[PDB]
Amino acid sequence: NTLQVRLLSENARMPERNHKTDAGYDIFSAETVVLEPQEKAVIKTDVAVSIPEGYVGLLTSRSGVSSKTHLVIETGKIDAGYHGNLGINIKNDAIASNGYITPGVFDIKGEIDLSDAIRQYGTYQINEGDKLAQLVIVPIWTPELKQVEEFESF
Amino acid sequence: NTLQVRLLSENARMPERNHKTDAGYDIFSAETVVLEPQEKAVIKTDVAVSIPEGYVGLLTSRSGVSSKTHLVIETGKIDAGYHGNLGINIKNDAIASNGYITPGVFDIKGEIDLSDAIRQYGTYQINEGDKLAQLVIVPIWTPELKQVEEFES
Amino acid sequence: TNTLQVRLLSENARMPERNHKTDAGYDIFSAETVVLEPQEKAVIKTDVAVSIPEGYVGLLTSRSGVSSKTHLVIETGKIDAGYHGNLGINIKNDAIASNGYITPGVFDIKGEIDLSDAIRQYGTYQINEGDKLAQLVIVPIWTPELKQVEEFEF
Ligand SMILES: O=c1ccn([C@H]2C[C@H](O)[C@@H](COP(=O)(O)NP(=O)(O)OP(=O)(O)O)O2)c(=O)[nH]1
Ligand SMILES: O=c1ccn([C@H]2C[C@H](O)[C@@H](COP(=O)(O)NP(=O)(O)OP(=O)(O)O)O2)c(=O)[nH]1
Ligand SMILES: O=c1ccn([C@H]2C[C@H](O)[C@@H](COP(=O)(O)NP(=O)(O)OP(=O)(O)O)O2)c(=O)[nH]1
Ligand SMILES: [Mg+2]
Ligand SMILES: [Mg+2]
Ligand SMILES: [Mg+2]
Ligand SMILES: [Mg+2]
Repeated sequence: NTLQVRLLSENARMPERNHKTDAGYDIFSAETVVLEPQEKAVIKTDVAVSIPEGYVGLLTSRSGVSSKTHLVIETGKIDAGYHGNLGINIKNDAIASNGYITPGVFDIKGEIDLSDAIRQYGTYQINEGDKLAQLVIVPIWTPELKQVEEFESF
Repeated sequence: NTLQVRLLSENARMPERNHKTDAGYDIFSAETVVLEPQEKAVIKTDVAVSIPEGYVGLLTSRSGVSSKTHLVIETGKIDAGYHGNLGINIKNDAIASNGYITPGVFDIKGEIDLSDAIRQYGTYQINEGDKLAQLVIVPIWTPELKQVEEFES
Repeated sequence: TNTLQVRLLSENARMPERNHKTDAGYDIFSAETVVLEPQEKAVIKTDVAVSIPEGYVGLLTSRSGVSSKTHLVIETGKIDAGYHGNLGINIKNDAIASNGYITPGVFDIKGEIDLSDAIRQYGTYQINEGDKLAQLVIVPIWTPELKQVEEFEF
């Protein structure tokens, strides 16, 4: 079938499936943001999708970013009616450096880049264009609810 | 079809689909509990559901709570036929204030309320009735496993 | 089919197991003994490969016991159709560092204290070969061609 995608700015990029049978469409950052230990942000994708009713999108981590960095993405449940900007819900869960500073910053590959500041160690720079998350779409069941006193069939 | 729900106490609320085409059902806390930085708890819903065979429940965060507070909910996999009280598996992942106390507490909206004690900064109070989590029901594939020496299709 | 092929990569490997015929997932066992101290991160090998067919994704995910009773945080892995690699449990010990308090026991994945081979920092876990650390839940996926549109039709 087809999934409609709107790009909402010049900074947006069509999501992308790595191989032909891969679960997820890789999702790209539309923003450049510095995120220091213990900091939280919603990173904009500048992408809207129209998931049909009877499916849910799971906006979720990539295992390389996840395993190799302190960047923790809380999986977002994207409803069928939602035509807004998909935001990536992120925390840098590194423990604070208590003021050790260094001239480099980490990127989402776990490598060190040149920065515009001498920044606290454990700080990441997410750059516009970074392949930061993925979007997996799964069918759902959304029945009517019946309150009962008894069910019937850690 | 229909999903059966049992309210297990007077503090239990029915799960709630917010908007017409929402994936899941919002789940309320049946307890009032303080959760200071780095603390963990299973928050009782006092609700049981009966997910049919062929499905799993995902008992998961709401994006507002998740993004605006330090309350981290670990997604629960709710098996068909689990008829127990659904527990919300939660951590306050704020780093401890090292002794700094404030007369307010945070709630799940990110906002400050009067509290019963002067409490460590970064503490949340979860109140009975708070819309804390959500439940999304997905079909599953549950095959027999075959051990193979080599993969063959 | 209603068959999933599974390939054990070593003698430290254990066949995944369903807990009841009503359970969503297959319990997945550690193939390695690893110590994980507060704030540390690792990918725990299972020495299991699976062949998830096209149209599905595996979700390599926490068990509620381990998760609620310990500081071991497992980031849910999205296991693609046709990935025949070693399944890796992406794990962090998210306890805050005990700053040099050491004790003769270590924690296990059940929240209990075991004798260990070193006097280690308090909050450290020992994950043992054969521990039932995660589960795998397999769900159908929707993988449509994306259509970029100008307008659709928290
Ligand atoms: O990580 C996320 C999560 C959600 N979203 C969007 C899509 C989703 O359909 C919408 C609402 O998700 P939640 O229901 O998880 N948030 P909450 O329940 O706090 O807000 P609302 O009152 O709108 O349902 O927010 C994101 O862009 N990224
Ligand atoms: O966040 C959760 C997760 C699970 N549960 C319930 C429903 C689920 O069917 C049940 C078991 O889930 P797991 O299989 O993840 N727990 P574990 O494997 O530790 O226990 P068991 O041996 O009972 O399967 O616990 C919750 O109430 N909240
Ligand atoms: O926790 C995990 C996650 C993934 N995996 C495997 C299975 C999956 O099919 C593969 C890649 O998953 P991602 O797409 O999340 N990783 P990434 O996007 O960083 O790498 P790739 O470039 O391989 O897509 O790694 C694990 O063994 N454990
Ligand atoms: Mg990938
Ligand atoms: Mg909602
Ligand atoms: Mg289990
Ligand atoms: Mg933490």
